[PDB]
Amino acid sequence: MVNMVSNPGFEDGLDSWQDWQQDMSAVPEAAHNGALGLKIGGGKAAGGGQDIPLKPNTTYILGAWAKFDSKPAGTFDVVVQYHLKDANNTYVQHILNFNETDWTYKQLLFTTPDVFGSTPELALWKGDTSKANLYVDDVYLVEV
Ligand SMILES: OC[C@H]1O[C@@H](O[C@H]2[C@H](O)[C@H](O)[C@H](O[C@H]3[C@H](O)[C@H](O)[C@H](O[C@H]4[C@H](O)[C@H](O)[C@H](O[C@H]5[C@H](O)[C@H](O)[C@@H](O)O[C@@H]5CO)O[C@@H]4CO)O[C@@H]3CO)O[C@@H]2CO)[C@@H](O)[C@@H](O)[C@@H]1O
Ligand SMILES: [Ca+2]
Repeated sequence: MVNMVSNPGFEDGLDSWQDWQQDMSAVPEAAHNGALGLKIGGGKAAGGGQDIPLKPNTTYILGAWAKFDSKPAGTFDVVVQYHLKDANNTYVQHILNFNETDWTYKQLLFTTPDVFGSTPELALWKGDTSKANLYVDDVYLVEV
């Protein structure tokens, strides 16, 4: 069994993760497992992610642990996103939504198309604009 996500538990800090809004830190307060987790700071929409080459016609599971440290207004989303390879490059997003203030695990299943329009991206997107900080850890993307 292989997790496609690089540094999936943030145990190597922010290695392999893009920081899009300069609002990410690998800290112990955000750890669900191991010593570190990802904190996305509250107050503005922010996130990060990584490119993950996926196999065509393949079924995957996407899962993650998350919690906000205070009640949020919006959500924190764990997303696999890519274009289909057709005349339109239709955009598809497989989305997990979190708004819980206790550590919560969520997972989904998806099957990739025969051809990709773009390289799949794993996005950790804290669209919430409340003061709440977001903790995320142990992100899984696994072929089943
Ligand atoms: O900033 C410099 C770097 O930017 C990089 O590009 C980033 C960009 O900055 C931004 O962070 C962007 O963030 C997007 C997320 O990646 C993701 O695609 C997200 O998708 C959202 C939808 O927008 C929408 O909100 C959707 O709502 C759903 C709910 O989730 C739910 O299902 C239900 O309520 O229905 C709703 C729809 O009605 O949720 C999606 C999942 O979160 O949108 C974000 C934009 O707001 O990501 C870019 C990377 O992809 C790079 O360009 C980099 O090079 C720069 O350095
Ligand atoms: Ca961890």
